[PDB]
Amino acid sequence: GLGYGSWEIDPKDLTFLKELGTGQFGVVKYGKWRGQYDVAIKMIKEGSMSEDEFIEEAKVMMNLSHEKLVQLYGVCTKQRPIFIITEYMANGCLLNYLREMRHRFQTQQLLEMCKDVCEAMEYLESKQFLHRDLAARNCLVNDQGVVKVSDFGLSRYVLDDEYTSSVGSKFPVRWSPPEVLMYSKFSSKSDIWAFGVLMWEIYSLGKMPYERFTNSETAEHIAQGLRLYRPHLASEKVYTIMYSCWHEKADERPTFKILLSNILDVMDEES
Ligand SMILES: *CCC(=O)N1C[C@@H]2C[C@H]1CN2c1ccc(C(N)=O)c(Oc2ccc(Oc3ccccc3)cc2)n1
Repeated sequence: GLGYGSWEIDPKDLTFLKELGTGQFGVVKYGKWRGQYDVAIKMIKEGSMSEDEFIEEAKVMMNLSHEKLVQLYGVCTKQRPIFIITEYMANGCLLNYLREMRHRFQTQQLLEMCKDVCEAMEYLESKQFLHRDLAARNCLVNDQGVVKVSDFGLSRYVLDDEYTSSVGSKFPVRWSPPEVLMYSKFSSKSDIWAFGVLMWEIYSLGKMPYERFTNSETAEHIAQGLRLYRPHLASEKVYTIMYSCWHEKADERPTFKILLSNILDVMDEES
């Protein structure tokens, strides 16, 4: 009411129920809004974020809307540091879900997870919005088994320098094309490279990419023109789609619209 804009939530309307995860970035909890509506609540650690820049960007993020993209409900900012409030995802992080061997996945279930992520990325590309850190650790799973894309654009507002340039000890070297590692050249085509590495994580049941190499050794392998090889659960046609994302020339890599068409054609033939 009085005092709050359309992007602002009053924290007095929240009830807290159970913890969901905890890290250097903060803690995440399950709760209710005005008694009845399921939410997740991310509590940002003091000193970790450029907060006034993030609040201006949240206004734009509120107007993004797609079934396969995690929905932002609003932010709490009158009491630094802030809360970020989103839709609830009961089955948690995609990386941990893939590593549970009890699920005994069929290959048709693995291809449907790839299609969910590709639809979300086609929508972001149509709005000229870059992810900048796409990976299995940044996707979530709901009560019905549907995968959605999370943490979109968030790396722009993080203050710890070990995470922010190619040299840093926490930069995503294993998800980066040659022109990022050599020159810091980010574009639509660096998100396309990262999507190919995510398909390799899904078909490998959550293995670390380049599993016997350090970050330093991975950067050298890539610059010399060498690549990941075929997971045992991927057919020849599926491997051809992930490999097309890794061309040395950025301009010869596909768009997200073309990748979606390739994935639907293989679903029809392998059905
Ligand atoms: C493998 C990663 C992992 O273990 N995580 C990610 C975070 C912390 C821990 C579990 N987890 C998590 C679980 C469930 C939810 C949920 N919605 O039910 C969740 O919710 C989030 C995630 C990210 C947020 O921040 C954000 C910023 C920008 C754009 C979108 C979202 C907010 C809530 N996290």
